Amino acid sequence: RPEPVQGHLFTYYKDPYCKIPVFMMNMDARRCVLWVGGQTESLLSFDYFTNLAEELQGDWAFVQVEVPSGKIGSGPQDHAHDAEDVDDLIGILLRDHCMNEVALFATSTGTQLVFELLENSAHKSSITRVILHGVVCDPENPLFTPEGCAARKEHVEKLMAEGRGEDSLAMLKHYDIPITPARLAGGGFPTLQEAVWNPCIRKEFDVLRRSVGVIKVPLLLMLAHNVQYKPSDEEVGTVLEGVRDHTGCNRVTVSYFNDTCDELRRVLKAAESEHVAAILQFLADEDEFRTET
Amino acid sequence: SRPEPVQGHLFTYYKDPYCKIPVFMMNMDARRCVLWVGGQTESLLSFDYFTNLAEELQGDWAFVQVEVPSGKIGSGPQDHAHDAEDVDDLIGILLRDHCMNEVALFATSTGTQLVFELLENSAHKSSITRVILHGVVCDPENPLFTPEGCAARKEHVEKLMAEGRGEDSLAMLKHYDIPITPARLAGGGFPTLQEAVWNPCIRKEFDVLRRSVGVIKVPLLLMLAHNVQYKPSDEEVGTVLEGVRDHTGCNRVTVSYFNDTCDELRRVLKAAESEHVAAILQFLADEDEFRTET
Repeated sequence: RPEPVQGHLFTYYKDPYCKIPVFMMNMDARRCVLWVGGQTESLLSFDYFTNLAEELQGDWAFVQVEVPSGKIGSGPQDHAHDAEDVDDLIGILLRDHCMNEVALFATSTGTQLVFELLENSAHKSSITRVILHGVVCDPENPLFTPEGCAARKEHVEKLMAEGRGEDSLAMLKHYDIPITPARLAGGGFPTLQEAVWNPCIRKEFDVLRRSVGVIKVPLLLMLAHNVQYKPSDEEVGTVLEGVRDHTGCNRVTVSYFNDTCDELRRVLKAAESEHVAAILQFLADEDEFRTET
Repeated sequence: SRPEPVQGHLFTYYKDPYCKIPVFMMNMDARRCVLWVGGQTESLLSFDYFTNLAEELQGDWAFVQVEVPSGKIGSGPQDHAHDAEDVDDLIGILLRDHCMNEVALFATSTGTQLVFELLENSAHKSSITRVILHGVVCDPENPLFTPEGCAARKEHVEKLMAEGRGEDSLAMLKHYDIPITPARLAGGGFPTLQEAVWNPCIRKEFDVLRRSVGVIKVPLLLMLAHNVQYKPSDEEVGTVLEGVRDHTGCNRVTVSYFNDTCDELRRVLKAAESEHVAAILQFLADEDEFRTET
């Protein structure tokens, strides 16, 4: 278990009954990795973040924000309004905190905010990289079957109709990762399951245009799954090709990690060393492909 | 005008292998700490003045902040006894792992619910040497706090809990003012100083006070605010002072009023920043003096 890590804490105002805390490490750098996560993820959600930040020390800063919609009484806020809040932070970092570029790093349902931001951000030229982590399952899982997707859409529309958009427990048979109906109701792509895995295996190319297509800068996908699910080599090839051919940058990396996951697509224990090495090397390799000039 | 980023140390402790609880510590060179817990919608550094507080305390008390687990989606949803328990686990960690020799517990908003529960059941009661509680109060005859509105809210919560709607704070909007989950109301206790102090003192319900301020066996600062439209009489202020003094489990209780700007839903819009800092510092200082004799 990590020792307490030093850094700087501030909040910025959403409305004036909602302050959003931001924890910044190693700001002596001229640029930052900005992490946003799932609704049930906390600052330092992954213990390896302390190691990540420290390895990045001198090269990249490490900044963490807690998603407003992870908190009781946020609205309840959808993915577009949370993305809006993260965009205002990105602006604060660029303008007030000497950051020249940002690598967006999203885990779990944080990846929904990133796709939303990448097509609508006021700061697109400053978001130079994207890192996305996700736990994937079989598309034939009843959750992600055509019927499963339709029943969830309907269920969410009814919950919103009853004014029950903040009750993640009302969502427990129609989805796996904890999520509010309100985050589901706005659209977009909750996780890499909807953004990458399902559309690549089913060859849904117009869906992929809406997701990875909007990413016009280097992309790292970090994929995990519960031991039970054994993606075919074919499926791994289809996903690699589907992502490369349809991302808006040609520089995509797709890596697989030995994270321990439950049967509901949450990481219990990350492959510590693997995550840190894949991130350091992705940032350093894209540092080389750019300085090619 | 708002605070620069503040330096401190961040860690998390496991509540369970899915929820980790962040804790932000400042100025741990001291050998004791003020520990803050708040309402479910209150974030780390909820009050801008906490930066100034921690600064003024530096060298004397550390300043530690935890986010209430039930403030997060996916918490259970957790009632007040379990939140309290999680806070008690942090107190234990601070005592053994961070050379904290005493803890001043500081709660704002519905965080106060946890403090009363803590103080009666803590494994660490000997190390909790001061309590500071802040609340916004309204007229008890407000339709939320009349005998009937209490019964109506009590019933409404029972109904939601039976539906499995314990996490749905939006379902509580007509039956309570401050944002709160049904699950937090359902376990009982005293959500805020309205229920713990104001209502029972004005209504001379002194048995209730034994369960609230009666469990507090160390010096207590009560920090009271109200919206400008509420004008408590001298008599009612007197009855509240009398009730707290006669029924707290320790004679060293201070009851102070603050010129906080509050809306009509018992939320602080702007703390009287200088008043809060000064009252907290003077309370901590005066109680050190009292204890040193002899």
